[PDB]
Amino acid sequence: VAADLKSTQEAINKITKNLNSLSELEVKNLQRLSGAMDELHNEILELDEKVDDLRADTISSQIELAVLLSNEGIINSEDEHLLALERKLKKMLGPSAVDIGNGSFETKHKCNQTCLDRIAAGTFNAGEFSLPTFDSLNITAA
Amino acid sequence: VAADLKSTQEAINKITKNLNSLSELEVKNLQRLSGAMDELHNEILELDEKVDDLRADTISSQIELAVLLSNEGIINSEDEHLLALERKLKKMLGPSAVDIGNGSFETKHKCNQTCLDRIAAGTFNAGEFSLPTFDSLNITAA
Amino acid sequence: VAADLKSTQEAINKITKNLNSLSELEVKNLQRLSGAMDELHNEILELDEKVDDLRADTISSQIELAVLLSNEGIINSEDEHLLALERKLKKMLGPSAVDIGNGSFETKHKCNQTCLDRIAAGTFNAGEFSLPTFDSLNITAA
Repeated sequence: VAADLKSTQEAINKITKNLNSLSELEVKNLQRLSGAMDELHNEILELDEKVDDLRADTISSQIELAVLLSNEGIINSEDEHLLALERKLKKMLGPSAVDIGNGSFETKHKCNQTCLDRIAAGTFNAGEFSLPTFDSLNITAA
Repeated sequence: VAADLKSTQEAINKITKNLNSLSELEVKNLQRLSGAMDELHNEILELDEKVDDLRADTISSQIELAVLLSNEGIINSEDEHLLALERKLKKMLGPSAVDIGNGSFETKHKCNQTCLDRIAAGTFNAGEFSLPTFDSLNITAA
Repeated sequence: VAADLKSTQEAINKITKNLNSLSELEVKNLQRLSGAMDELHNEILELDEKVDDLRADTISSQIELAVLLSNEGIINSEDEHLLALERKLKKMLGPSAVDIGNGSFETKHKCNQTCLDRIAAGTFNAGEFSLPTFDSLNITAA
């Protein structure tokens, strides 16, 4: 038995439409994954900045304690070791602008809001992904 | 020449089955990528916690050295600068519960096991992804 | 009306070819996403190492200030508290090899180049993903 023309035509039309449908749904899945990837990326950059600023915090304050100690004038025997330590600390300062040691001073800061908002308590969409399955058309004989 | 009905029917059935097969394999690929995404996410959260706890460690101990210094009574000229430094340090404490400065004290801690296990020496599945390709059926004339 | 054999054959051939095309394009999309995933992973490992080395930096220098303070001999009343603090600090040292406290000393370091190059100013490919859509063939009657 032969196959009806129109029938077969509509069948193949349905398969092509199924293919395009699956294709566009697939690009949507890719774009969702992509969005999540970008989120991860932002969280990482912000965490890095957080680490920089912690470096600046702790090293800055250690420097201030060292300077204060010099100024008091009670480090006599170990004064050279103190100077050297101050040198090391300045050498360990965060990758940013920071004011002189002598006395007190501010330091680096580069990460706000999402820095503390992206990673700390941030709802992360999991991975429920689906794609359609399709039925075949019954091509009827002419 | 016309096309055999049954033949064409089985052909289209095979194409639809190929399409569903590819579809379900594709969702599996998406779910694997998704799993890896979640892993990255966990590693990031744990690293963040690690940074918090380091902040608490270093700032806590700097505070203790400052308090000890006050208690010794040898900071006379720079005593106000010392108080101020203690204020700054308390202001820099990690985002968590920490006991009074005077004397010694504990501090923040929020990240165990995988915190040191997820990122430090953790086998990360790479990206070997594949999908099937399919053959066309020879539709035989009636 | 019946459907021409050859015509239908070429139609189904085109649909199968469309399916294989979409399939291979899809694996390419997966491999691109996978590459980006690996990048994120590397950035994370490097950030972790960065955190380790900051720990070593700050804790090492706090230890040195404590030792210097002992050596000066001006911590008399609080000398036990100082010893204890040194113990705590050594207990907080980074997960790596570090030389004795007394005097000065070096410490942990495990992350170079990309450690400061991967996350700090690194162009991250976004998510422009596409897949083809296909046309259906007009099967002509015999």
